[PDB]
Amino acid sequence: MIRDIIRMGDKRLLRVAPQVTNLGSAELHALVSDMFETMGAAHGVGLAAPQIAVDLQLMVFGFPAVPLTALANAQIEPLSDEMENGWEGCLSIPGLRAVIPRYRYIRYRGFAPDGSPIEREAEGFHARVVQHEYDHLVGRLYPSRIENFDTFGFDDVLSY
Ligand SMILES: O=C(CSC(=O)[C@H](Cc1ccccc1)CC(F)(F)F)c1ccccc1
Ligand code: NI
Ligand code: NI
Ligand code: NI
Repeated sequence: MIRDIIRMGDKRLLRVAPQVTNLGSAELHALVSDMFETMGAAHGVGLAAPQIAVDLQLMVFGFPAVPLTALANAQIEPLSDEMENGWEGCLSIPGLRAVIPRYRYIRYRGFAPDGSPIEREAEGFHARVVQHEYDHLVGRLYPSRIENFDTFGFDDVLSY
């Protein structure tokens, strides 16, 4: 079941989400399946539960190949201070994109929907997706991270 994605301006994207506590359950499995379908229909590479107005620490991502992943109760830590600039957009901000700095190298930990633990090092684009989705879980959107406002604009127009 494809879910409506809420758009920037909705207060529900500004919340700090609570932890998932129904790992291995049918209800979580149905939510995650809905999230992959929703992401798929929207042509995304990530989707966070607050974007479909579900207040939980849950994201799905994947597609430089990023493994298809469902991640609950995510924790992230940089593995160096090295930042890298790259293009981001957001399903809740359709048509736009900007250049955003992120950590080039991270580790992320949490749980798969069946309750097994996940722990991975990631770099580049893989790492960026995860940081971007993690931001949704703490009520943060990418415009609050732009440094160079010349890069912010509509996808079909931008020539940076
Ligand atoms: O459609 C997008 C941009 S929209 C998107 O998928 C967001 C994830 C994202 C894309 C690119 C960089 C960082 C995060 C998801 C959000 F909005 F749910 F939180 C795309 C970008 C690069 C390659 C292929 C497709
Ligand atoms: Ni399509
Ligand atoms: Ni987003
Ligand atoms: Ni490497």
